[PDB]
Amino acid sequence: SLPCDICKTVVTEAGNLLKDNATQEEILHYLEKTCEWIHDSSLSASCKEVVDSYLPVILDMIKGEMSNPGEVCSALNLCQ
Amino acid sequence: SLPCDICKTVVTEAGNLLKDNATQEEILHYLEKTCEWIHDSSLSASCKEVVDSYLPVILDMIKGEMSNPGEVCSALNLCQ
Amino acid sequence: SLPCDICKTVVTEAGNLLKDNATQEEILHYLEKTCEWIHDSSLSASCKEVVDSYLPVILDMIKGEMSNPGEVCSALNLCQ
Amino acid sequence: SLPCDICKTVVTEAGNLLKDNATQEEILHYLEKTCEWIHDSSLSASCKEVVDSYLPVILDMIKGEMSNPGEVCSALNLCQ
Repeated sequence: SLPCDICKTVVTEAGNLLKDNATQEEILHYLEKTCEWIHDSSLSASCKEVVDSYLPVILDMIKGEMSNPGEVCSALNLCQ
Repeated sequence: SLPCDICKTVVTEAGNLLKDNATQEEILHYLEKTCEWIHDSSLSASCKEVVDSYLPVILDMIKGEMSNPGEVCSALNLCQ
Repeated sequence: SLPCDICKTVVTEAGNLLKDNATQEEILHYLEKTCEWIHDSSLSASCKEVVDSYLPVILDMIKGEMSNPGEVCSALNLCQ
Repeated sequence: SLPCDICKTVVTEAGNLLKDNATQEEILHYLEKTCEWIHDSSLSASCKEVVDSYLPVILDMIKGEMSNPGEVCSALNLCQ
């Protein structure tokens, strides 16, 4: 069905952007820069450690949730 | 930037949703059913007359949108 | 849980915006002006009759559904 | 006009969502639990210390990028 096939396609491209290693690093380097919004050299360092450590895990979580589009658009009742 | 293909694709596939002659019938029948929520036999007819006449005009006007990404995807976060 | 708490809050606050009578006329004048897009003195008059009669009903129906966020976010299944 | 009035309304209420002190704590408690997605008493604690400290900073930019929808919706081609 067309609203299911489009939703599946959109979800597929969201997967393709999150797998893009340049996009993976853009968010990483962005949240690294976010840490510098507080001058604290110890907290900005600890922030960079947390960001660098958790974001690849979080991206893996979203990639694992963006896989199998049929199960995503179904949980949107856009599919059967 | 690459996410501009997303803005292009989402708009393009949504365009194919409105351009789908079958989807044009799906949206019509829901707004037709909306007319029957009032028992007035004169108003239910007049609503169907307005819906059958105006909705294709509304779809075509909105079809006039989403046609060219240059005036919609331009100057936002996904292409600039 | 947060995905439920956000959904409930968004639907509840958007509902109260739709209950704010200023929002009703904002939408109303668009559909009233929409009636002038077909040069039909009987249908453009009838269009306002359909718009002025059905839009307050439809807004009240949607306002009536957004009054209970529990049944709306359940229609997103995010609270289960 | 509705494409401008929608952006003005959405940005204003989206701002009001982040301004809600219940939403302010809910985002923390989700990200606090997010730190527990890595079973580490040393790193998850350092994450919780970072989360409680930086989340108010993140809200400030987004609130600041919502303290006037008219100047943002205009630079998105949505108003003028």
